[PDB]
Amino acid sequence: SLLAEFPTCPRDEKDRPRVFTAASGAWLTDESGFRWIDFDNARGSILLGHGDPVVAEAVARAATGADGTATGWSRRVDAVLERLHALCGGEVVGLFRSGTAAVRAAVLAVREATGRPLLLSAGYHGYDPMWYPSEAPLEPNADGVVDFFFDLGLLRELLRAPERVAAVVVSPDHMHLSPGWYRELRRLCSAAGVVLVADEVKVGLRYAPGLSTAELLAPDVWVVAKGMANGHAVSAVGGSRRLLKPLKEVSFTSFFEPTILAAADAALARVATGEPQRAVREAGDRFLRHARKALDDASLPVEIAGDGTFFQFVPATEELEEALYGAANAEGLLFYAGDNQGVSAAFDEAVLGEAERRFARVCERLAPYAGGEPVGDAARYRVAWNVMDGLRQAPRDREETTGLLARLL
Amino acid sequence: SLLAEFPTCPRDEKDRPRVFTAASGAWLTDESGFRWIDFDNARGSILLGHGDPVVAEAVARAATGADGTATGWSRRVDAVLERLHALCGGEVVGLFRSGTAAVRAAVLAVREATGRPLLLSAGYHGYDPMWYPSEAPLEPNADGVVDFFFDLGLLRELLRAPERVAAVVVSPDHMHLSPGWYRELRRLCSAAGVVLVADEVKVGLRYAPGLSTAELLAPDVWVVAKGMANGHAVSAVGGSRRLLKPLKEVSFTSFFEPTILAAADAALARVATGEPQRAVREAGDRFLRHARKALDDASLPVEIAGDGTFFQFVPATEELEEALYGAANAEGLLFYAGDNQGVSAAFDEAVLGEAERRFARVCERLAPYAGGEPVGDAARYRVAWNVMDGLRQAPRDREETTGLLARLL
Ligand SMILES: Cc1ncc(COP(=O)(O)O)c(CNC[C@H]2O[C@H](O[C@H]3[C@@H](O)[C@H](O[C@@H]4[C@@H](O)[C@H](N)C[C@H](N)[C@H]4O[C@H]4O[C@H](CN)[C@@H](O)[C@H](O)[C@H]4N)O[C@@H]3CO)[C@H](N)[C@@H](O)[C@@H]2O)c1O
Ligand SMILES: Cc1ncc(COP(=O)(O)O)c(CNC[C@H]2O[C@H](O[C@H]3[C@@H](O)[C@H](O[C@@H]4[C@@H](O)[C@H](N)C[C@H](N)[C@H]4O[C@H]4O[C@H](CN)[C@@H](O)[C@H](O)[C@H]4N)O[C@@H]3CO)[C@H](N)[C@@H](O)[C@@H]2O)c1O
Ligand SMILES: [Cl-]
Ligand SMILES: [Cl-]
Repeated sequence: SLLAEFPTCPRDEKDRPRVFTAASGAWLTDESGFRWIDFDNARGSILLGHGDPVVAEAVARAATGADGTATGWSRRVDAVLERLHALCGGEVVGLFRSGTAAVRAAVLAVREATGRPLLLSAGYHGYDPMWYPSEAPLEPNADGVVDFFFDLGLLRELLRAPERVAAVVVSPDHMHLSPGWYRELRRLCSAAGVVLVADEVKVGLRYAPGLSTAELLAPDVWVVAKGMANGHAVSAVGGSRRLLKPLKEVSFTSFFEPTILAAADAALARVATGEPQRAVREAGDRFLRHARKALDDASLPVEIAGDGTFFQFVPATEELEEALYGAANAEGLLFYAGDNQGVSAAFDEAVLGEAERRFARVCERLAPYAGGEPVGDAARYRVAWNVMDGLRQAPRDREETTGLLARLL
Repeated sequence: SLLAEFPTCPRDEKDRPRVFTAASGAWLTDESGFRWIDFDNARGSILLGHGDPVVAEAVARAATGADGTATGWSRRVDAVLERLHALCGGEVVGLFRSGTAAVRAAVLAVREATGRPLLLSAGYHGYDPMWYPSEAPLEPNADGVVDFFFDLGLLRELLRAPERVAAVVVSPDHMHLSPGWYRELRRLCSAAGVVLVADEVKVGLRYAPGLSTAELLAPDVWVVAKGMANGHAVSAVGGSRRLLKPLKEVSFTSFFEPTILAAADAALARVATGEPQRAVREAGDRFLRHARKALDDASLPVEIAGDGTFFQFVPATEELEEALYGAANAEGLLFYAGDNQGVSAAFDEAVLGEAERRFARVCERLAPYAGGEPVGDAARYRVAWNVMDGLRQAPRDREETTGLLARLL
């Protein structure tokens, strides 16, 4: 309890952080010697696998000073910038030290460039107080942000006075929003004359070499991070020269640190091939097939949203959800509790076989829950809110919307 | 110009970033093969030396998976937190990904905890737009910050309604402010009952194992960064549980990235001994003794402020300033232009001997400037503003103070 922060991490039944000593590909070792298969993967930022040898080699060599210095420019700066520009498009690119920092800088730049005060937001954008909730729904917070919770009806309401709106800023979820949802969001923004920022810190580079919403949203400004460096401390923003001109004022001391550049250059090279993304989808799909069959065979009322790139357990009750993760912990399957599971490209045959076996045992442990009432919508909404910080897409009217917000805020 | 940002770095006569392809110790190699002795050292964040072997081996181990995982807690988290707490004091500690992020989080936490609106600031606190200049000098900016430019007369007036003030936040400079100045700041903050935040991102851990202002200011909250990881992308905040309770809300995806943790634990272990800070002070003092003697023997009107830990050339004219850095550049002495020079612990007997030879040659190249009018106060004020973003300490009244603000802002 020296730590002033509350980091999101794997925690035990007493809410104490699990202490991990080492990791390799899909596997972790804890301080008790217990061995785990990782579906958390630093919240999906470990796309390639823990201790990736090719990234590791690049990082080790950069640490010796052999690839340039934190004092100033190296050609790896140009490499990283060019790689991102090719994958994501736009006219310019900037680099940052976290997803939180990049999305804040992006949106403040757009607010400066447009001269308009309000940001309309769906999803999570990082830890900064600028994103804290307002006094009431549909009211701006103290930093001019209004949350629309992915409800396009609420967005239309807010877009009635678009002259106030610097940008719509959206964190995609491809488990809970359809392609059609995105095209409608795009349409609404375009017709309102408002800038669209795609916060792809989580989903960027993971579904494909580039932005997951490149065509669906064709955002004016993008942000990525988790996909770009196999976990290392870098994020990126890009888009029009005009909207991002205010980023000229960004400078920070560690900008040229060569280990982070080494990791991003290495990881981005593999990302560009599309191979790790395919591997993840395929491995995760294989795991899902099996897990869905095990749950059904055991009469357990747990749906799975999403797909192999990112999936989420949707249990019929809170009690079962807790039991599910307790059983998974007991069997050494480390899931990101309540949230999305994101396998890495290190999920090979060997790993998948073991994970399949362990999950069968998870389902045995849950035998007491067999035959429970099937999953209903309240559960779907609750569980989706945990991953997206807003409302999954499904038919509603305004009164149902209000009630869901009143419940879930 | 893919890059949307304008990073601070060594730049050539066309303002293009210098490309450095390698580094070891005190030495850089540029793209053309030229070897430079580095006094910039990533703005003083390279306290140990480029490619420090022990840091680099630690980073190499951590890159392989064998020393923690990005998915969660590791023993290095504890080690880093404990070491910071021992060196800097306070009740709790938080980690962040840049000095910019750390200072913003710290001052926002105090504002939240105190419930008071205004932050009274002196010095640079990073790139975030919360520190942008107010439209009217000495009035609050859009984020509630009033810059007082290190003038304690102005601070007195701003403290006349202390109930409005969340914190005074100050970036120390030990070249341009005396101990007595710090003691007066502490006395003023204490009499107003206001919280004092020491932004030691640059100076922390570099003058001593701990805070440069530990006794002088006895700050309620501290921030450090440049001293803690030999360049790697981490910073820290610490202070009272109360004031920093709002940091519970901080979480970021790369928190457990093992290479940065291993670098911090290694660098901090060295810092705790006091040895690198002593080496730096002694090596720098030896270089200054020599440079001062060379400038004087050449009748060049250049003073040097500061000491071995951080020093700054103060030329009599802007023309001579530009010539001085042109000359240094030609001799492969890489100074942080206009700002403070911070040698590293890798400045050994051989480096120093070669630096002295090169600097003597610099003075030879500046021969046309011999006999020039000696440095005056307008030059001292202009040059100090470049390094501290406010006013060097000297006797003034309010006429002279406001005159200087109008000139230098
Ligand atoms: C699109 C996007 N944009 C920007 C960023 C920021 O990038 P970064 O700075 O590099 O981390 C991210 C970073 N992503 C990390 C995670 O962000 C969310 O997770 C958030 C949030 O959803 C989740 O919120 C929790 C909520 O799900 C639970 N129902 C209730 C819990 N109290 C609450 O916890 C969080 O909010 C509390 C507010 N009081 C706070 O006290 C908690 O400590 C805080 N963790 O906590 C996470 C932050 O730590 C996503 N669910 C996840 O898929 C994702 O992996 C991102 O996904
Ligand atoms: C106490 C403290 N607190 C927090 C931080 C932030 O930590 P970080 O996020 O890890 O970098 C730092 C980081 N420190 C970096 C530097 O901060 C200052 O440097 C600033 C500022 O003084 C300096 O300002 C320049 C000024 O000295 C020149 N006379 C004029 C020039 N236009 C101006 O340029 C900079 O600020 C402009 C202000 N709008 C901006 O437009 C320019 O693009 C920017 N380069 O630019 C630097 C930004 O990188 C100090 N002089 C230096 O000793 C120090 O190394 C810190 O020292
Ligand atoms: Cl003063
Ligand atoms: Cl001058």
